[PDB]
Amino acid sequence: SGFRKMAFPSGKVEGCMVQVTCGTTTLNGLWLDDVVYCPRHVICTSEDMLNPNYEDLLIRKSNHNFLVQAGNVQLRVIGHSMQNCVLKLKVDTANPKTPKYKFVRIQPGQTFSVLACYNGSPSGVYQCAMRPNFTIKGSFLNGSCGSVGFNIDYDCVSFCYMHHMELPTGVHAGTDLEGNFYGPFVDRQTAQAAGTDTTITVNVLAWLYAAVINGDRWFLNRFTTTLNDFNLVAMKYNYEPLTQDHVDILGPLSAQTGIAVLDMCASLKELLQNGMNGRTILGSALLEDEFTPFDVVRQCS
Amino acid sequence: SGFRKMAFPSGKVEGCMVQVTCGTTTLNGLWLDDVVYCPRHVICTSEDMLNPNYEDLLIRKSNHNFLVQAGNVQLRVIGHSMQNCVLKLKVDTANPKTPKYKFVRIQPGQTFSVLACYNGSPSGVYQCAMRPNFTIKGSFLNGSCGSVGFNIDYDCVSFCYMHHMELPTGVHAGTDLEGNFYGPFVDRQTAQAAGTDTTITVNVLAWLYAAVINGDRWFLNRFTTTLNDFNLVAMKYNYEPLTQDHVDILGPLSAQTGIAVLDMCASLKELLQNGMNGRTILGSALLEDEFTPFDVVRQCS
Ligand SMILES: CC(C)(C)c1ccc(N(C(=O)C2C=NC(=O)NC2=O)[C@H](C(=O)NC2CCCCC2)c2cccnc2)cc1
Ligand SMILES: CC(C)(C)c1ccc(N(C(=O)C2C=NC(=O)NC2=O)[C@H](C(=O)NC2CCCCC2)c2cccnc2)cc1
Ligand SMILES: CC(C)(C)c1ccc(N(C(=O)C2C=NC(=O)NC2=O)[C@H](C(=O)NC2CCCCC2)c2cccnc2)cc1
Ligand SMILES: CC(C)(C)c1ccc(N(C(=O)C2C=NC(=O)NC2=O)[C@H](C(=O)NC2CCCCC2)c2cccnc2)cc1
Ligand code: NA
Ligand code: NA
Repeated sequence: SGFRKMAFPSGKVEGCMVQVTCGTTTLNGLWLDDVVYCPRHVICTSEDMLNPNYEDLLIRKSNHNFLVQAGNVQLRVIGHSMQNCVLKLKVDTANPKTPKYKFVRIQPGQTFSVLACYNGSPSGVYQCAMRPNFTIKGSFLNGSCGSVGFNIDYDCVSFCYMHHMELPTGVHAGTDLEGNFYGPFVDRQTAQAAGTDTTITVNVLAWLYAAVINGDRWFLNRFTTTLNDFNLVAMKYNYEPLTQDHVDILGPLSAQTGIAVLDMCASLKELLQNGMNGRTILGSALLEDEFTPFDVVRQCS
Repeated sequence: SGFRKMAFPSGKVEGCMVQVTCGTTTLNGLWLDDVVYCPRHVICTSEDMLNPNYEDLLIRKSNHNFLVQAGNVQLRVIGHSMQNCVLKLKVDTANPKTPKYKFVRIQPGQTFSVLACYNGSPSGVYQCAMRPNFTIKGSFLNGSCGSVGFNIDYDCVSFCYMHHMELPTGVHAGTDLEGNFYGPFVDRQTAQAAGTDTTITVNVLAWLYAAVINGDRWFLNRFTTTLNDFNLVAMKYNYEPLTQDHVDILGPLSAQTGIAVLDMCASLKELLQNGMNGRTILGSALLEDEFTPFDVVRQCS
């Protein structure tokens, strides 16, 4: 047993990470087949970044303007185009380490693994949820742009995130691999802020089931509630509404524990009102909301 | 910014993980060069669990009693020997993916990345610390034995842990890669229990410095403390003694933040007396002790 926040093994993705240099800017790119994907702001000087015309900046650019390096091997750029906020560099070499993959856009509340990278070199890996406000609470520094987020389902790597910027609250925003931002953000140096976040209700419940399955049971009670009443509780505490779909998705855990979702909701109601006040569940004094039901099942059975 | 329990990219280790089968028992082994390392308890039966005589059980084995798969490739065992609690199977194929590597025995408080594996197939990656009571708080199901923990500093993978068993309290015990258990544990089914655990004080201070580095100062105070007075107080909260070695180790973080180590110790004293009063530090409502001073500099730079 035990329950830990746990990333997918990153090896299939490490073999895809390259360094992309345009001018004085170096960041990371994703090398799949014979194309390298990276954030389009790689072409931007500091003054360009305040109000960039990417159409016209890229038009002033050429193939030789981009340096791509995989390990200590330079890949030659034979073409370049822009899709939304993502730059696509055609190289003269198909990545022989290209995994079975697809580009996927993840839903708020769902999790993925982040491979943090610097100068094309993988540095660390951790799990993130797509927050309801479309940010992720990552760990990224100078040079991490181009780092990617992914899931793995039977040797298929599903890429869902590319890192573009840090927000003033220290949370992070990026795009899917087709260059569409998650959230109302732009790849420009301008005043931007995360919206007030909310807590992913179904994930907190999934995590309470994980705590029960692992012997943590003190918060259980004989009481059950209704969706209508709880969701009124959820509003007061900036919790997402719980739908019938959410209750269904937790079906497995409710069966495994004999605690119905509305009965677990009654437990959740009680914790929201009183507060942790220092006491712990699964070694946390917060209600953790970045574990999905799948994440729990994949780990507690 | 951001601060996260961050694992090392697992790719270099995934290419070394194999499946070892003996009798009806299957677990994981570590394939480096022409040797596969695995827990020696792969050779016990249901009647050998309480007081196995490992030397006697091993002498009755032929090389072909051992089945080793790498992916779907069979490796042929051409030799075997036992070193402490680890079995070393020689195979006719040196692993072509063997990284630069080395075996290290770690001390309590040190962290490492765990690649959880089942049936030779890597499953997830997460961070652990060696607790002062020589267990680790992992996430392991049956079939995870032989999963390894490691650090990666400049392409050299240092292996420091191989998983052997779950203890009654849900925590985990294993050996270094020379087969010597961490702690007083034995690879027998006999009644064993972890000693009472304590908090890794040097790590909590490192993490407090990490919080300052990411711009949080609310928990500092105008007080200082002697090393001895801090220890007298901290051990009333089941914290490990802080030694001069620890103080020396925090020197670089002390310098980077401009907060003397004993001033930080005064802040920790107060946090233990007060709690968080509804605030958080780097996302947590408790005092986190599984980031080392080295991990902090790694992640914050
Ligand atoms: C395709 C070419 C021939 C261009 C190539 C192949 C391998 C490397 N890689 C080396 O390490 C080298 C091997 N031989 C050399 O001569 N130079 C190198 O750089 C990296 C590597 O395989 N990482 C593994 C990936 C699986 C998990 C563990 C780490 C690498 C691979 C892809 C992107 N980035 C880095 C570089 C280039
Ligand atoms: C606002 C200034 C100009 C100070 C800035 C610029 C770039 C960075 N970023 C870097 O990577 C750096 C590159 N060169 C440097 O010298 N310093 C850096 O920090 C990333 C990032 O926010 N980019 C966006 C891209 C869209 C427009 C706004 C910036 C970043 C940093 C930390 C964590 N995640 C991502 C940080 C700050
Ligand atoms: C050396 C031999 C020839 C014995 C070999 C080579 C490759 C495989 N591996 C396959 O996946 C296969 C490829 N071709 C096949 O025909 N059969 C396979 O199983 C796994 C693999 O490469 N993992 C990578 C490792 C770096 C991170 C990303 C994933 C693998 C490698 C080592 C241990 N265990 C599994 C199996 C065996
Ligand atoms: C004897 C009992 C029944 C108590 C037992 C046997 C094996 C396991 N272990 C398995 O992996 C299983 C294999 N076959 C099964 O049927 N159930 C299992 O749990 C691992 C483990 O503790 N081994 C030690 C090795 C030295 C001797 C004592 C056990 C394990 C399990 C969970 C997490 N980490 C490691 C757990 C318990
Ligand atoms: Na690379
Ligand atoms: Na394998």
